Amino acid sequence: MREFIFKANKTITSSDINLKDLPGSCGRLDLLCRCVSDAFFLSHDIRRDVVFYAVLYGQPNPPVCIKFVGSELKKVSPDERNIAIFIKKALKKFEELDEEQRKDWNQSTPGIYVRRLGFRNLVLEKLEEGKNIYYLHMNGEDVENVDIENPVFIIGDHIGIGEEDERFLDEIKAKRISLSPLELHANHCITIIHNVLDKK
Amino acid sequence: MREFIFKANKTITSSDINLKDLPGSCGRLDLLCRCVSDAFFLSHDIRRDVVFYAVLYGQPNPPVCIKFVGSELKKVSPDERNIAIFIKKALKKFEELDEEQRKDWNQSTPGIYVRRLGFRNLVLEKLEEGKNIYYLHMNGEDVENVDIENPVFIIGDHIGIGEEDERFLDEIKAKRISLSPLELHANHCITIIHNVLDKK
Ligand SMILES: CC(O)(O)CC(C)(O)O
Repeated sequence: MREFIFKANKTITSSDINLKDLPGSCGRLDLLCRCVSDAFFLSHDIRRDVVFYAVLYGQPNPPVCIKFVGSELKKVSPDERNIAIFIKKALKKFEELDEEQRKDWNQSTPGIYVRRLGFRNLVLEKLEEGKNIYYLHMNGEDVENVDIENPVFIIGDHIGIGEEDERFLDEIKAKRISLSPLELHANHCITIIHNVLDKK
Repeated sequence: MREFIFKANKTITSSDINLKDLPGSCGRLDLLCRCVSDAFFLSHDIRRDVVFYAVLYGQPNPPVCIKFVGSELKKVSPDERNIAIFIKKALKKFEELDEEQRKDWNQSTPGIYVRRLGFRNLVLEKLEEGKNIYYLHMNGEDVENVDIENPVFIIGDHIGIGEEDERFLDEIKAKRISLSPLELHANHCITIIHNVLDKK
């Protein structure tokens, strides 16, 4: 399995979404959509061995976690508007639940689940599953050279993970990896990771 | 410089663009937008050494070529909707011109130019300019072994370049290059080639 966690610092946590302004009023929802698209889609299918987690911290009701399960996804297409609509549906589902129910993974559409869950607790749940945590940044060994097994890849947004959560990953001894000499968009990082793994 | 030619077999060639259906009624315009996005944008800036050409073959007025000049682009953002609006403006400009004027590059917005030009003639112009033509194709030589210089990269759409234009590319001895054992989306290929070149 190939798994990803993307921390979306500013992305809207309400279904009151303006599809005509995914970058602005939705808090860079466009970037999240591109990350989902690049995590899953190939020319003639979907990567059935991928799970993608988005942790949304924007207003008005953070945190919200959305889990996308590649082997189960239905009716999702690679374009931003379609993905944004599925994220809107997941937030609408979240809005229909009480806080007790929000403790669970709550299915919205096939392969898409929504839950009250923040970044650090999600990472701990993945460690409990036996996953190895790898995170991007700068100084790390290139992913091509690292022995990768049962991976969860941490991907930051434009502003980034933040100082606070950065040391947490240090403390749990998640492996630093690099992909490029340049600072790339998050979605590009996903594509490069997939390519390295595909070639192995 | 890093240059790309994307052949968009189905993409609309009028300004009658439905932003709510980039994939369908616009003829996979969403893919073209993703290719433009991935060709240019970095976390903090734009790749100023990139030129991207789109050759659009959809109805009602094909072919239309749009040249995007990285070092000149203004007000373009990486999201599909914004890029689609810039493409719509370019096609509107094209609609305002007579056929004599369409022989030229016609500026629409900063860094975006429109012209009546087909795929083979554009590649011939690039050959005359002294460029080397590389055709990104799944069964080419592994990119890591290819000595890339002064490149123009040919990228097909979902359907692909097609037999007629592949015949042409082989005749002019375009170099076939593989990026992955899997058949990827066109935009992913752009990201992979940028990474190869960035690492060099
Ligand atoms: C389109 C065409 O005329 O079929 C091309 C050729 C070379 O003449 O076959």
